[PDB]
Amino acid sequence: GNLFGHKRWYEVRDKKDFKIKRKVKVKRNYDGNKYILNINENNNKEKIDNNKFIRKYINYKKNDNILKEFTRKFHAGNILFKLKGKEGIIRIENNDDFLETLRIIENDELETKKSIYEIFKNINMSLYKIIEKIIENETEKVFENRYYEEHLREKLLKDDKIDVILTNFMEIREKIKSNLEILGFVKFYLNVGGDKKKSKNKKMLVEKILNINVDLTVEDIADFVIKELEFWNITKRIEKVKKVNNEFLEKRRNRTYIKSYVLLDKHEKFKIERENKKDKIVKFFVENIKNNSIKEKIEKILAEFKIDELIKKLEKELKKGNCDTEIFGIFKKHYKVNFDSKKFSKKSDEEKELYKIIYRYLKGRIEKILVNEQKVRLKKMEKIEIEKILNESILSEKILKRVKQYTLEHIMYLGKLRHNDIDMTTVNTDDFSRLHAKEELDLELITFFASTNMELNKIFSRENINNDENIDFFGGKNYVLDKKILNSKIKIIRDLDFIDNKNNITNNFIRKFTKIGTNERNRILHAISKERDLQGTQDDYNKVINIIQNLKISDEEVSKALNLDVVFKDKKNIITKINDIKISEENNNDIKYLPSFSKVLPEILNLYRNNPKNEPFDTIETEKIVLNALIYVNKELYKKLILEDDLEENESKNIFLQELKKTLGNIDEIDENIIENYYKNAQISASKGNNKAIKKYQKKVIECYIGYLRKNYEELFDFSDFKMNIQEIKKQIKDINDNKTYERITVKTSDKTIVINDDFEYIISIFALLNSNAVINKIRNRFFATSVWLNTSEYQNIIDILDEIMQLNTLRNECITENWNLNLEEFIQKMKEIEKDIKSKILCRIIFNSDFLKKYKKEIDNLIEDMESENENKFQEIYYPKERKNELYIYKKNLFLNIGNPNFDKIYGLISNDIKMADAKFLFNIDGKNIRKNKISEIDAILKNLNDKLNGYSKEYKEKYIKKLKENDDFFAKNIQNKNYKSFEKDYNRVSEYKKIRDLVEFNYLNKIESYLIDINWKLAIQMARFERDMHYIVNGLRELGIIKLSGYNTGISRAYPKRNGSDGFYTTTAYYKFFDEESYKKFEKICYGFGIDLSENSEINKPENESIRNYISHFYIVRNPFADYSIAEQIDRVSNLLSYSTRYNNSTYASVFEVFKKDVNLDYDELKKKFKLIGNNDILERLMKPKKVSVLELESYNSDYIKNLIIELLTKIE
RNA sequence: CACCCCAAUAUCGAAGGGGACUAAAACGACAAUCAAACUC
Repeated sequence: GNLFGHKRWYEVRDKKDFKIKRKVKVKRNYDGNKYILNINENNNKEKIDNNKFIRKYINYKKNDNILKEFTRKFHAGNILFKLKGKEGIIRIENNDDFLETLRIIENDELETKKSIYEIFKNINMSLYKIIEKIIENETEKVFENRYYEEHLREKLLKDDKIDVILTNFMEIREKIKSNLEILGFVKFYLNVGGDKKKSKNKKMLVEKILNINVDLTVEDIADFVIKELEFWNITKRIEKVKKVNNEFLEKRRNRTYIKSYVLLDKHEKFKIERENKKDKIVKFFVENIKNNSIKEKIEKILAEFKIDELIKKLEKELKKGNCDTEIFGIFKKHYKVNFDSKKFSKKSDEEKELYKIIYRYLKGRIEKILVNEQKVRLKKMEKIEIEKILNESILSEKILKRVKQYTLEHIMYLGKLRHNDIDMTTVNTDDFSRLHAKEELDLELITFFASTNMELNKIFSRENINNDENIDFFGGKNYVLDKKILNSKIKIIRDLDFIDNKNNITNNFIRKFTKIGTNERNRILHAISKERDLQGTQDDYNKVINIIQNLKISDEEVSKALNLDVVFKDKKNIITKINDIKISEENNNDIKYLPSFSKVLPEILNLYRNNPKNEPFDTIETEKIVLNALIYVNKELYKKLILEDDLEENESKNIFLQELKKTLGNIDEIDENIIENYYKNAQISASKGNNKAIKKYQKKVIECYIGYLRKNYEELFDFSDFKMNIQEIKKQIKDINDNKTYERITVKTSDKTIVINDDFEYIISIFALLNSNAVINKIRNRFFATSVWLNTSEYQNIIDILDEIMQLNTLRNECITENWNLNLEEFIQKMKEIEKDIKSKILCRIIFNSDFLKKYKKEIDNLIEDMESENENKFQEIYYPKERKNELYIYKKNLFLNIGNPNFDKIYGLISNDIKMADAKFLFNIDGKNIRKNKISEIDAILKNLNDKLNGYSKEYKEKYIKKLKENDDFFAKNIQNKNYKSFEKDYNRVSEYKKIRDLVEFNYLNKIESYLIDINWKLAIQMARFERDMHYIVNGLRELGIIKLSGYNTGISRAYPKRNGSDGFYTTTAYYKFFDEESYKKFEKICYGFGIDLSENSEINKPENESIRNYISHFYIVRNPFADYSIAEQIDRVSNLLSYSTRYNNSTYASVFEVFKKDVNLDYDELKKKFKLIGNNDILERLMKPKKVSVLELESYNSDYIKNLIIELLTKIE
């Protein structure tokens, strides 16, 4: 359980009626110099006396609440059935059941039910008694355990009258099962039931009772009993506190508790302690590790421990069959006999700690087995043996590594304090948390700097023939343009004044951009700290060019009517109503907390289809052309409804936000800024390990917005009249070019006010302008997440900026591809573009590139071209008209977009052949055309209900009910349709077969693959950045204790460690810190090597160019050059080792990566917890990933095998 | 194979507990298996 958690165990009397006892969650809060205890409820935040509190905790922990509690909530005849009477007697057994006792229907005859009524009571009464006796047992044996609920369960199951109850239930079931429709209606009814307050737990056990299609096992009933028993907090564990003999030792006991539980923590211990004792042990340890004196120092003490008897000593109890805390005794007892005593011995403090470290480590292994034994008894862990959890050889290796971690953490903790400059006297928990927040932002920012350097490398390359090596623009100067520049870049680069006319490099780029970028890169890295600092470099004129650049990208609204208002010309009327909404640009600050429109989109989609009235969608065109216009309007309506300012005094209507704040808050108390507090509370929950915290809050906001859409904008989805077209195509064309009739309906399009206030906002916005939307997204949301966590408004501007640069990026991509192009006469367009070698026509064609178009045509042609006589209609109307062939090219946007993309040719392989095979039934079959319109959804609708019906039921139950549904066709028929299951299964694979092909032919796989490359490389990027940060901690820590000597700072060197590039004085030249003499560095490098960090070239980090893991990842060569030289797996291995200096990071890498694929494979998390190298051997290894399931059911996904293998290829491919 | 931390502690019913303070998770532009009795 928990104190200072969600369990409410602490008890405070209710204010309205003093007698009533109300239960509260209580917490620790730092008051300034010390922790204090506050109650932690929205209603109450009162301080708690430490002394009152500790006693209550101890009192709470031993209280025999349970018997009074079980009776207080329950009595026979209210325990389940609520079959009760007694003529004014509240609870009793056996007596006094009052036995044999808008439309009203009374009928004759149903004699039998009276027979079953009694059956109810024989049921409920037996149950109450069964429990009472067990609670009545004694100690109890049952509730004195840590896994008490399970013991209760085994006792409940075993050798009890419960089995008769199953028989009674079955008997009740049998009469209902066949004989009377009424019997079922009634049999269910005598359950409370529906109204007051009831526990989902009960409803499901009812739902199993009222169902004869599913079997009922005695297990289902027992499980209900404990769950009901917990549900009402009747059942708790009885744990006796340490025994004490008089008040003076009781006083001492309660004081160390208050220390252990309320008073101290990592920081608090550090502050009080302890005349320099800790530093000495760590100093003691570092030397011993360097010496190699250590292993035998541990290896000997381990034997003092005498493990083998302990393994024997432990084994004996486990067979005793409790599977509990008694294990710690056998351990506690064993230590007492083998070890002192007190006489042995007066020993060095450093020596003593190895005993504590060893002791408490092995006490951690005693938890390993105990956790396992519970984890083997239920389902499968499974069946691991002590024998090789204690493994004196394995233990020796593990124990050593825990000693280096201890020694390491302390060094780093001091360094972290040092490098930041937090005062060692006031360190507290509150400061450390807000330091985490930025530390997280800092890792992201640096990675951001490192992608923009990757982008800059492509645009810019060294003048000399000699070096093809990376250019570190920041932290660095006679650059010359790269040979392979996109020419998309020059326009941005030219605009920025980075490039002089003729493409020669600008003066400004050297001071304005590079100088600022580096100083800014170093404020992040060096915890600077200061004025920031440029009085300084950068000016509004310099800045204004940036603002003007952002403004230029946006297409005007008038242009962005290629979503055909033909659609809306019905129906003109809603559009004026929306523009007519008045909003204020204040930004409110509520808006930040609401979901992205991307979240709400699907429901908006969902409703329009869900709405009954709308007609079937013709081909498509139309649906693509109807939804898209609708989505964009909804996207801009989502925003206007949020920014709407308060309505004028005579409107009945509620502004959307006001309805939302009213829904989330209780009635009559609607005076609050509750939106923010829900997000902030939901963000904290997520922090403490509730991953649904933020989705659950989101979907509320959505539900409420979807409501608001239905109530005020119903017509926008109400489309009684529509046509499949061409008539629409005609409509757009007939409409198009009636230039004299220029005017088209348009959405408001807002207005733009970009402003820059610092040099920092301007390097970032520039950087934003330089790399992909996927990347700017990651650091945007990190700007967001920090601002909320720290409750600052520093970053709000750059967010708005970064938002704008993005909405402009993805709208420009709306206009140009569909409208400016595609020309559709590609050989012609290439000569139309080559002739070319705000506005939409028109110039945005800059993005259009001749080489790319040629490539696009060529790759499509490869797909189209027939081999031999064998030719094809297939791919018709997908890539070509219709008619025919080369005359026109269809715009498969997914293919056209990107093709950046050094990767693309490499990435495309393993898609490219597979594209050719797929038949187009898209097209191809009326069945194929049919599958989309009626049926992709038909299944989704069917799976949905099944999921909803199922949820919260056990896997064991779901499994049979599911088998029963497969097995009995008549049972299956109700839900959903096309009974039986066999028929459904075939429609499922049918859609499963539509979606497989569809994904290849629009090349959805490029998107998935291109995403995998950036995420994986991005997290791996974070991680080298963490390592770099750590070295600063290691140096600072090593220095703060007097174990290393530094005479200087080489400011303007980012890195904390030096190269052997030298030749001499490299140590005081290479690194940010300055070392006194080789000895200093020679000692440093050695202490480091002790922890698994190899600082002597060439050691992974220092291999000359792109040979170090560091350089390969940090220069982003998994997105730009995949598969060259090294397997992605090879490299995932090689970082997972570079970080092996700190157990904290164990399988940090592996986990990090495979969650990039969580969505499209079925990760075995158990097997991701074990040790492994993917890269070497371990062919068997994935394994790590299993094919995806859904329908729960667990039906194989439309692309389960293909995607999972696609990934496998991706990682391993090494050519 | 998570990791760190909490005593009078080498060891003492810590057989307890803390952890935005630490990784992982989460978040992420465009984009899915998980009081009682009376009132209904």
